[PDB]
Amino acid sequence: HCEEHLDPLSIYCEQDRTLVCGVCASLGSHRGHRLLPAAEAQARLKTQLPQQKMQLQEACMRKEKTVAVLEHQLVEVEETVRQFRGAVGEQLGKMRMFLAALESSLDREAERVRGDAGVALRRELSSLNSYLEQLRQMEKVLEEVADKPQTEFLMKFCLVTSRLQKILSESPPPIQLPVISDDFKFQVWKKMFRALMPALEELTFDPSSAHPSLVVSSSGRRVECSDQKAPPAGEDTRQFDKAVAVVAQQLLSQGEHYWEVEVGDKPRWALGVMAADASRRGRLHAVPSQGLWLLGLRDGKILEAHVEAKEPRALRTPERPPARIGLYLSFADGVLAFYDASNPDVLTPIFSFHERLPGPVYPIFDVCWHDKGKNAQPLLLV
Amino acid sequence: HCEEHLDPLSIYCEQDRTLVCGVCASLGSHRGHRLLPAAEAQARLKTQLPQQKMQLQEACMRKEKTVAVLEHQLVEVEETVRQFRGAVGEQLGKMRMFLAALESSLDREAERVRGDAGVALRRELSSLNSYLEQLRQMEKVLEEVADKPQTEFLMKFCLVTSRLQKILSESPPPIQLPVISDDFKFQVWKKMFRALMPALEELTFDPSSAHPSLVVSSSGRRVECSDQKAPPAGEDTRQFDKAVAVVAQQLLSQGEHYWEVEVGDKPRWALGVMAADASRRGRLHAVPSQGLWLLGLRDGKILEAHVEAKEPRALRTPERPPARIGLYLSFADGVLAFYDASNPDVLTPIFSFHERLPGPVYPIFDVCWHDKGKNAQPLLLV
Ligand SMILES: [Zn+2]
Ligand SMILES: [Zn+2]
Ligand SMILES: [Zn+2]
Ligand SMILES: [Zn+2]
Repeated sequence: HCEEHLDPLSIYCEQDRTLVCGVCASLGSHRGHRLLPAAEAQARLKTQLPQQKMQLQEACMRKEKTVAVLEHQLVEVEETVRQFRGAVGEQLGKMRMFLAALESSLDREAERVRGDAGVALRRELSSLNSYLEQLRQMEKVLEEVADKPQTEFLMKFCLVTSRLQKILSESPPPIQLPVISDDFKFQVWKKMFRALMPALEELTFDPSSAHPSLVVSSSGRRVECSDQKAPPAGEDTRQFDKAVAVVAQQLLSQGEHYWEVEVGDKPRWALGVMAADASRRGRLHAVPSQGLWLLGLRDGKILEAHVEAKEPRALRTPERPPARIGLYLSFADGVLAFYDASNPDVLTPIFSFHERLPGPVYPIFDVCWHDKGKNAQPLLLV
Repeated sequence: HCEEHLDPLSIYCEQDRTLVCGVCASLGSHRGHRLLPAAEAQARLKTQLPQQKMQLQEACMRKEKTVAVLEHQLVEVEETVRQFRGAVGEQLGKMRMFLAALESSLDREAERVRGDAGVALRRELSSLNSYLEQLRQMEKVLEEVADKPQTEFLMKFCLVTSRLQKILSESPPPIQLPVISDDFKFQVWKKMFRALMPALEELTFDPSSAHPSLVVSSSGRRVECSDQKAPPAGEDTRQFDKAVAVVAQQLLSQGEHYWEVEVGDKPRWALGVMAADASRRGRLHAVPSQGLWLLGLRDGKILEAHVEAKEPRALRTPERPPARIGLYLSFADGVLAFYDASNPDVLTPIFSFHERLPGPVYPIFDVCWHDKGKNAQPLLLV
């Protein structure tokens, strides 16, 4: 069955992977090569089948896992796509809607003022029309009196003479016009930069860490400072001895939150933002690298900002002392907002940390000591 | 006909303003009073009518003119109402639509990105599906290989094994995922302060007052400096002798307008406001009382704004040399806007005078002399 040597090729030449016969395995192209039988050949096929099966199935598992991961990250990618589509719509919604609603409100206010003015002026026109009607009727009666029967025409003059003089003595009585201008666009856009702020939030205090220097009352809504007496401190798990302070109960140190408060002008102090990575005792110069950022104020006009560095920083004096501060917190890009809005309709920023040190802070604040009662400004909500 | 003296009442008692008769004027209530003949009384009526006619008609004129003036201011009130509603709509449209156009552009960008990601991963998954189909088809030879004649089943293994190994080995390696974040506040405010721009303006030069030292070309939009020579040419109203400068022909001192310009790197210069109602001769002795305010910079970094007074005012020293400036003009309150936009999507303000000086200005600006060729930088528009 060799077709040239007539032996059924029944020997494997593992040196040459060749099916061979007597002469084919003895000489020719396989003069000194290896010879294997066909029963051992089938046996070795049966022996090497399982590992090749396992290789096939493991490659299939690899590619199946790859496809599954590709489609899973596809659904996650489109989940992010749709979610940010909806979030973008949300942002537009808030801002655009607020602006449009306020504009419609101003439109109805102007319409109401115009309607009131129109009603008043229509009443005035009705009064003057009644005056004119009286004039016309009395003058036609005057024409009659002039050209009516002789004797009584000679008589009747004095009534109308006196009435004319008296109604001339009846003197008719002898304004609020706020029209727009071109600066309104610009100042309204300034007010929109103010209006970037969102709505109110959940507001409750927590007087737990109150060192006996300040005072909190009104169901934990009103907080101010005074000097009742001078008792030493008292400590709890996270309280302090010399660094008087007070916290708020809400603690959601991720995502974004916001609200506004007022402080005003206070004689002298230093305060800032606090994280657990540093010391908490005394009025020492704390290193903001360990989560204690400082900023001191005197004269309601002079601010020195203890830098993320060695010594304090100077701040250029503003054109007006500050009045009110709004706070906004988020942690995706070190989002920290603490800005002054002297009136709640205007806004210019102050500063921010452009470096990204997360340093999870704790909501807790305090102002420096009274020093004979010069440091008593309050705070509330809403 | 007296009913008490039986005399037809024919005497007026002007002493008692009483129409009486003969006996009534002789005795009774007018025993020694004044007497009028009553024929002359009818004559007095006919004679004295016209002046009282004029008085009553003047009262009617007062009423009519008062009503006319009130109604004229009424029509002006409703004209203002409708017109400022329309103007409010004009602003609303401009700003809101502009911003919406940008967000829609971002929407198309997001849709295209989603499509591109889908296309790439669809191509890869289709290739992998073809791979898996090939794997299954090649594995299907299982039945024949297991139960077919001995010899060829012993033989045919090698090249199919090698092809399987190659197609398993050729795995292509691959995240570019720009989803929104919380820095949206800062970057979106940058781009919204960019989108604040109203439309462009008509900008063309006028080389009539060009002192022959520098050169302007590119259809009167590009301007630069060189020194062929410096001869003082024939001079006109707004030409110069040593303080080289050149003006523009356009003068539209009404409405509101805006445009963009570039500055680049220049050694030292000065700028402010100049009007044609004052001098233009020599080294520009500018009178800030007449709307010619000066403000000087040197070293490319230091600017001081000279008021018409003893101490000029300081500007906090900036962090960066200027790149590009945008200008905006309006005439309701001396509205002057000059802000730095290094790239057209970023913007930083400088300052402004809140006072209202109409002061019809002349459009012209200029830099100091070449001074060793350091001041030979060109300028164009956007
Ligand atoms: Zn043979
Ligand atoms: Zn061989
Ligand atoms: Zn009588
Ligand atoms: Zn009398």
